[PDB]
Amino acid sequence: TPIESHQVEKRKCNTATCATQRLANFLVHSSNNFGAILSSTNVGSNTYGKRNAVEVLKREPLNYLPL
Repeated sequence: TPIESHQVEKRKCNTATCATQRLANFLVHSSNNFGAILSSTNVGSNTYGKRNAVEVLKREPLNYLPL
């Protein structure tokens, strides 16, 4: 196959790809806020108990046994 040309034509940040990388940087930058906010989940948003995943698992052993 022929070598790719060195022609480039960038464009304004209109594609979701641009934001995709923008939010990624903000994530590691807002870590403190994330932990601090989640820590106060007791405010009422504590209905995300991940430990429940294991509770239901044992409750439904079928998922483990052949279907």
